[PDB]
Amino acid sequence: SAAPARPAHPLDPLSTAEIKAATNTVKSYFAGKKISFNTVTLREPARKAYIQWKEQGGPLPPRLAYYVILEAGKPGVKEGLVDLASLSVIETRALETVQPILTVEDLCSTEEVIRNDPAVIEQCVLSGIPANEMHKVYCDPWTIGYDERWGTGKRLQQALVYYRSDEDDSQYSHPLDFCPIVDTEEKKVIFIDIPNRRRKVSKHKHANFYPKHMIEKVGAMRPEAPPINVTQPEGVSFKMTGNVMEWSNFKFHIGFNYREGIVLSDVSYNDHGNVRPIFHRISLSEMIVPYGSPEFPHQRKHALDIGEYGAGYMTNPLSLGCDCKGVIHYLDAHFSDRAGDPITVKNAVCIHEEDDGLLFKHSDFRDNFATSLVTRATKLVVSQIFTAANYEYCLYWVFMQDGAIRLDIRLTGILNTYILGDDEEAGPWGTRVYPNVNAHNHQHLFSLRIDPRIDGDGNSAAACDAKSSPYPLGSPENMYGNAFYSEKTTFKTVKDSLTNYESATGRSWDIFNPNKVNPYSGKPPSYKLVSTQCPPLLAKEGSLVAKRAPWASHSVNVVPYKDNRLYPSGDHVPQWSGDGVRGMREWIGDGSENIDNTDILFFHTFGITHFPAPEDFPLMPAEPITLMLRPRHFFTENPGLDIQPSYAMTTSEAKRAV
Amino acid sequence: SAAPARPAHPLDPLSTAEIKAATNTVKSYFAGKKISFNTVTLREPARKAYIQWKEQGGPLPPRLAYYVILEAGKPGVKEGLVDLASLSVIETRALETVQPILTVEDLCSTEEVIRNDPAVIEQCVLSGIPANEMHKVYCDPWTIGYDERWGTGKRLQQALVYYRSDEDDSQYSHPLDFCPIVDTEEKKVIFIDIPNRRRKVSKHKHANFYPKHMIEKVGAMRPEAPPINVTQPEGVSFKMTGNVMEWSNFKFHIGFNYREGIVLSDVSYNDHGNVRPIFHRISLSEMIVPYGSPEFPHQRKHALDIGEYGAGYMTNPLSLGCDCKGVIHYLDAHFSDRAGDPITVKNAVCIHEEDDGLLFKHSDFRDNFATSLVTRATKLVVSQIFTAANYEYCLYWVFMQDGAIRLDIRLTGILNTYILGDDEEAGPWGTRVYPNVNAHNHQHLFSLRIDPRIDGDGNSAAACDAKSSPYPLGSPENMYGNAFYSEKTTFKTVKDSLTNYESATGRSWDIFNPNKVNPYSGKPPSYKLVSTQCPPLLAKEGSLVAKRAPWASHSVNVVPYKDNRLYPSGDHVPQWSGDGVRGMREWIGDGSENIDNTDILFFHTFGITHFPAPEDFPLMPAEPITLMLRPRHFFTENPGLDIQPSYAMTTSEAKRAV
Ligand SMILES: [Cu+2]
Ligand SMILES: [Cu+2]
Repeated sequence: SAAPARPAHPLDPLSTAEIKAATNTVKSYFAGKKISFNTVTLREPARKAYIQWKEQGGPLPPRLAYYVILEAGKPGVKEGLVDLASLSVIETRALETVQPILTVEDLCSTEEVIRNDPAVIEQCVLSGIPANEMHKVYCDPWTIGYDERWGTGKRLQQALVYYRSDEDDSQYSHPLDFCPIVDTEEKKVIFIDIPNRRRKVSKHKHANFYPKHMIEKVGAMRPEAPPINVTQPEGVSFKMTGNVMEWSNFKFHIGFNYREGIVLSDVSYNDHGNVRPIFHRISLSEMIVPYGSPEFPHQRKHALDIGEYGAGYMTNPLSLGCDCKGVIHYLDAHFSDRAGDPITVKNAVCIHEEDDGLLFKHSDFRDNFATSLVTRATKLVVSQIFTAANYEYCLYWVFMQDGAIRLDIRLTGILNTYILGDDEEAGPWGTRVYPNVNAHNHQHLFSLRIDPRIDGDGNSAAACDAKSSPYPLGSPENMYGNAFYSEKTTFKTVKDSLTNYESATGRSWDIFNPNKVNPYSGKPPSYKLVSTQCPPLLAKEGSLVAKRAPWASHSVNVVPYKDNRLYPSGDHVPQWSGDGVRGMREWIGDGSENIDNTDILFFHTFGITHFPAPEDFPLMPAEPITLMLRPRHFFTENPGLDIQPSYAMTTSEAKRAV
Repeated sequence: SAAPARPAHPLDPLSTAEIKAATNTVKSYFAGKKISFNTVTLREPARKAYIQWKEQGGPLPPRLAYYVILEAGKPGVKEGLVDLASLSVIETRALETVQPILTVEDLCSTEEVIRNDPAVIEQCVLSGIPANEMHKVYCDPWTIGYDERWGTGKRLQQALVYYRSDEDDSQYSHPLDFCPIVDTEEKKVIFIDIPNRRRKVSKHKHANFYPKHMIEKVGAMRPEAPPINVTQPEGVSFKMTGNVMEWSNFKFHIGFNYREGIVLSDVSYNDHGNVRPIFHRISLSEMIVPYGSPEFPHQRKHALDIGEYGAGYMTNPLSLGCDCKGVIHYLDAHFSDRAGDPITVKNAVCIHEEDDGLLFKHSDFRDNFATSLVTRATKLVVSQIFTAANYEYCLYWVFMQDGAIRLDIRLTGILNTYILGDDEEAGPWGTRVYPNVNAHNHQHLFSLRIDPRIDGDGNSAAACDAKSSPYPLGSPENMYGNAFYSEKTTFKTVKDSLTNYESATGRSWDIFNPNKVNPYSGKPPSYKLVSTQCPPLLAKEGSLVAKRAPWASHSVNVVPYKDNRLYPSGDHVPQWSGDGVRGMREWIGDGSENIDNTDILFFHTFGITHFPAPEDFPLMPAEPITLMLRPRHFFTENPGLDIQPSYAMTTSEAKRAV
């Protein structure tokens, strides 16, 4: 658009018209050059500018698009900003020594390259696939991640190769032994990693999971179960105005981008007319999935899924009534493809409300529980599912009627697999999940990025450790040895914040406003992070994994806010060695900057360590991960008590029923 | 009675006729004595006798009732066994130095005692309540728990006293400062603990939570939300035959008793015709809720809710339609009252199946996720809710279609509160949640009791710790420093098993059959305990809490099986000092007995540490606790793949749809 209609809300994602305006603007600025588009996305307003606009009648922030382009024959990328109202490029630079995120188009192009490459064909034949069956060879073409033979000097993928006997097979039972290295932009194989011990393609049957396969494998499918139907005959209780949600006193903006997927902003709670801010922004900002086999070339498997592929780019169009059950409001996602044209993923986000059991209950034993009050809970769910080659990550942002917010994740999909010889032991680094199939050990780690405003600006964070009293059993201070308390360590400088979950203290963390006080308890209003799926990073200090994901070696990292501190392994993740002051390493600095009562960013590392078993193959049952942020000392009483009970009978009423 | 009709199944709880036959048998044996009934319950068959009967065409185990009685003018209790087929006492003994669980009748009787006691009246008056308002004074009459002034020589309750301005008030905003001590059997106050600092009754309004109260307090209730309706128009997929459940290949017996509440037995999975045992029995066997204020008499707050009141005794009659939503199968519970007559709690257990989101999913990026399979999960839920004076514990046993079993607990109800002076500081041992109300710190700890038979008899247990390779970064064995593995420590003797959850290793525990092997992975079939809500016991070694709950000081305790090893703080819990070799302390012994490849009992300590906040008051929002037991190396592939997908499109089908 010329200029584009500006959005309803400054945090709305770029419309398809805005995306096209941005790419036309960039094409014109680079006229006479052959360029392609890697990223065209909203450059969100500065936090100050946004808050000022929202709450102080301030300036309208300009509507800006951030782009990343490649140019034929030039190394690295160029990036910059387009001002949409004037259709001009206002910032631009060349970054010749980085590589960018891999788009779906980029994942889709590698198969034709390797199928037609003579050296790859030769390895296929050595592996036992005839030269004329190349259409049966497939690959998951990961970023090379990091290989010290090339650095960032070419843009590279590593084709993890597999074989299908029929196109409807699940290929993951038949990995091949070798790994071609592909120059993404030149479209050619530059190298093939070949193991010292060769293992030829498995001769077993594929391990398949569609109904036609299972009928052959186990005799029959189970009959259809009788349905469980879920209806909202009088509609839903939430209200959307564009991307702005209001539900059970919560209000917030639902955003979305190519990289983070869902981005929740401007989150507040309406406390009987007093609208109290909670978070300025919350999202997942990066991931790392480090594998645990030391043998070459498997050190290159440590995918930073968000930075290297994108939870937006990889997001699934969710299916009419299957992925999301019940009455659903959907949002579409819009990106640019390599030619500069907008592409849409329909039904990328689903939004709906679901039963969530009991909110609270109490009954009196005195009349045999006749005196009783029970109130049911409803939750609001904002969700997407993304597919990073083999993996499926189901992400659910959950708002609850006690004022808590939960992130739930379910891992499913398929294990990454490598070939195993008939006599080869997989342990200790993997598991034989099927004949000739080694599924290597790995971790899934996530970096949750919280930009808080607990009851307003000026916040701090703290570790909370349960501790026995230091006074011994038998002392006047602790006669019976039962005394215990919560030790709160307020983080003063960045260094103080660098903390891990500790089972020995049941560690939680507070994000609080030290400028306010709860009139009952005397404590600051807070949201408490309750999170126990917090694995140590197993890779060693100084390892490639530890270097490329500096955020992952602590459960909690707290840094001063600054604009554009979104991505903790840096802006351009693929093929960075992990050497340099960028991302979280930059933001931590020398550890000395103040983080007490200021504008802060709280980054939480959480996830699981996965030791594969046969139950996970050929397709894996959902594995749950959760964390919760809970109001503590935020309210002066339970915020849900004005919700009509499902059943309520008082002591006097019970006497009147006789 | 009598001889009563035998049950459908040896593990069925005693019917009302069996309870009556038992009490008539005992009344007759003790003819001419004045006795009352504390417990009349099934004495479950020995494990060997049961398995032999079930699987080896063995002897029918005799139908037995375990009883506990008091006799007027005699200290402690008598207990024994009645053989129901012959209406006779076959075992009997006098235990003069123990006290037994408190029943609902026992709770209910105390208020009349303290309201009419001249010394209590006097303290109420000194506290600001006129002598003629005693009908407004209430108490939660806990067991004394343990007080070294009386031991077990009298049966004693401590009346935690509160004031209500109107019968419909929630009394917990108005605790009084003193604690009467009552002889349960003599029905008299024998002492009153009076604090050095007196604190008169609060003059504030009660902190109330029924709708008529909230309308006064916040102006109005929220309007009724539009409904979410759940129906199963073609019925449910599970099938009950008496107490025996079959659902999604699982089969098990649903039992129930006065103490543990729900007991799940004889749990097996049907693996395409091969019916494989998993557990012989699983239940919650004890609890402890230790409070963290060292000031006298608050050391006496550390309720062992299961052993001292009972999760069956205290269980709520459920909804119908409110506590449990949807299509429900209910079981009733039956007990004996003090006169020997059966009592019934209707709808004590609810059984139903609910949607549980996605079971699994995978799509191929190659055709933009057109090639896709999605299967929804159903869970089966077996639940109860019990109320122990102020607390509500909602217990959900959940069976899942990937073969996992979960226990989910939600804590709600009301904080236990003590009085706080106008100028008194509650911290560090509690929180001021309302004016003049101190809610003390406490933990809620639970002992899950698992009697396993993973794929048959002969089991072991182990800790599994994730560990970096011992070889350093840069070595030939760990060049890039990423290698990691699961270290499995098999417990050989009892002492080896005494282990805590460790965040540093993401500790899980395996219960496995070392006599079998998975044909793919080479590992033993196992169920893995995945449990991270595992607080350390904060009370010190040698404390009254640590002594009375020996199980609580480790996350995991594994001991040899023997008959009647149910209750880890002993058979008769109230007023035990914690000195002596009984319960878990007895079963552990000197630590040296074998627990490798034998019949074992695996006791798991889990729960939360609760630092109250005003969000919890006057009624508390549900707080979740969970643990899971997952099949690992049990199956040779994902067990749910024969369940019909909600959506499935193969690659060939996608291409044919154009
Ligand atoms: Cu995994
Ligand atoms: Cu509690």
